[PDB]
Amino acid sequence: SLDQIDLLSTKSFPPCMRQLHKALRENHHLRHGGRMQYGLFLKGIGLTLEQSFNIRHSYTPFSCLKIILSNPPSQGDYHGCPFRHSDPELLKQKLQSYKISPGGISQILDLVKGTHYQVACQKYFEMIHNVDDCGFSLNHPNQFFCESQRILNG
Amino acid sequence: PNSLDQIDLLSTKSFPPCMRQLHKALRENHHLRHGGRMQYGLFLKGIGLTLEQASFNIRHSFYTPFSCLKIILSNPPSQGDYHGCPFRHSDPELLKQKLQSYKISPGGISQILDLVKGTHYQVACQKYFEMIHNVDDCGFSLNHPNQFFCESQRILNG
Ligand code: SF4
Ligand code: SF4
Repeated sequence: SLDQIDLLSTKSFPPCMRQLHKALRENHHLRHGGRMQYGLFLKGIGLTLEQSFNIRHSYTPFSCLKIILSNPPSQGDYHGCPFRHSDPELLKQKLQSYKISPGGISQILDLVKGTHYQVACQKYFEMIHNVDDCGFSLNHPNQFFCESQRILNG
Repeated sequence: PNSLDQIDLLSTKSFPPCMRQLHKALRENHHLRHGGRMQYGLFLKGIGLTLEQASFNIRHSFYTPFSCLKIILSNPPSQGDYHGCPFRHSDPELLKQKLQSYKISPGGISQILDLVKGTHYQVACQKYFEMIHNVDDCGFSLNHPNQFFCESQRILNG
């Protein structure tokens, strides 16, 4: 059942995925663009997404620069990266729904405006995971996943 | 819980030499001893998977995973054991046959060995990473088998 990963997406998914997850639950559907981003991200974590959707243990996953550059999202479309594609004022609100302190939120917000999205994600990661220095140069959402899974089951 | 051979290929692809080695032995002998269960069991947990011995199974997860230094400087392997760092705990003659078995070329085997000679086992392992991914430079400083994992997955990813 798709819902089995609610908490997993909260805790360890990137913003770009966690949104697609939230979306899928709430609209019981996804357009093309967002089926491939979240579907192949799931693949990347050893899990399959199939249609009334379900997940089961088991095609190149999407990179933060494939997401950031190609195919920006129309309305209805819930795919793309929120550091880049989200409008800032709403971005502050999403960061706010995630219980991220204003300090971080500010810092991040500076990075977005610097067009430093991946470093912003990086900052975020530090914040949800409570680490001062994350330790890895981020370029792929599957890397966000395992770099998170490490801290959690650590 | 899928079956273990379900990640038989992933171990060649993305597990370090200490984990790839524990996989073999678990699939081959059907058991592992303590230090090999813990090393291998905890590494997998670090991935978010969970090995179980009902017949061995692994599933998703939805004790602290061992560092390179933990493994290398603590709990050396007895004969009944298949754990620890290979670059550190293997005779180099056997490492040399193990590394051949994994399809690394002479130039790779040569460099790796020199490093082992210098007692630079972790860098001996970066050589392995780069060789397996056909990269000129791994990019990071290695500290954790689990970091080797994620870094590797990231290459195969793109
Ligand atoms: S940065 Fe890369 S990973 Fe972090 S959210 Fe934007 S896309 Fe997903
Ligand atoms: S170096 Fe760290 S990773 Fe490479 S083998 Fe020895 S322990 Fe496993």
